[PDB]
Amino acid sequence: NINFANFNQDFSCVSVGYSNGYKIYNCEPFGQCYSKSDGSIGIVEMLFSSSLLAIVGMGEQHSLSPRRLKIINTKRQTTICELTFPGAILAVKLNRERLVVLLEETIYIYDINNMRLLHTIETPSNPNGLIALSPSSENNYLAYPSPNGDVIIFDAKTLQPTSVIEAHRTSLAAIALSKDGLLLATASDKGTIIRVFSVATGIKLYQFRRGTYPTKIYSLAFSPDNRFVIASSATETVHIFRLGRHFASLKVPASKETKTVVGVGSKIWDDLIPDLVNKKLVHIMVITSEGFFYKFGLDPERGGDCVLLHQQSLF
Repeated sequence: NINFANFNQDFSCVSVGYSNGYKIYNCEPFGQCYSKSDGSIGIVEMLFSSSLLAIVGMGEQHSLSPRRLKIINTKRQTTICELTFPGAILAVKLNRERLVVLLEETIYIYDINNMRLLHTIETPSNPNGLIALSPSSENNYLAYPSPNGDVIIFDAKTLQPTSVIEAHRTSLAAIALSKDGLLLATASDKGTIIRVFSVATGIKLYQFRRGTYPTKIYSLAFSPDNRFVIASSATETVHIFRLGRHFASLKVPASKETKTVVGVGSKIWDDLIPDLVNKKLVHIMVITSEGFFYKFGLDPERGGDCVLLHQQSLF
């Protein structure tokens, strides 16, 4: 049984948490590149393509717990550190300088090279575990909700609040940061409107109408060049909004209300698609809660309905 899946910071790998261990997958080309038998893994987060993994257990076990974080080395097959907490760990986020741990009403920031607690934030209840951490060390921003749908921008370098963005009038359902930390994508629990902000200034740059009827937005993601922001919801249609809407879309081949996380590759590929043609395509990958891995090809020039390139699975 599959418990957890997520991309790494540059969307070149996928870390998966199972009831009997955890695995690492490459995306291009897709294939298992690491596996480890263990207890039920509830969370397993990567640090790009390094051998550093952040691991939290699902359910109380002997050496695993939903209240405990283990930092390990896959190469040396060693545990580097272990942290305990007074509550369930909702989310763990990482960059090459900071490690962030999310609990329902508290946020813990660590210097990732010595694992020393740097700052602690008392927050309003964050049950959905919404948080985002910039993969950029040059602009190390931290984003979390603070109920309406306000977003606090916290400098993870200087350990200081920066700005307060009034994203939505209602509670946030989804949040994302660009690879450079410069852009912020948000979505409320209404899910009709997708907003894009500039972190440093607080200016709402774009605003895309997802649809007319409300829905649950699961996942927002930027392309690495910040050309596109994509969104997946309960309707299983994934929108691709061009930053410069209706540019493109695709249909996740799954039943309604199937939870997904989306991600965009960093390279453009010369794929051979149908009597045959080659097309320079942006790869958009979709992970479903049932463990399916769908790779769609996005034409970054004409857009339109993205073609399915490959179906892969985990468990």
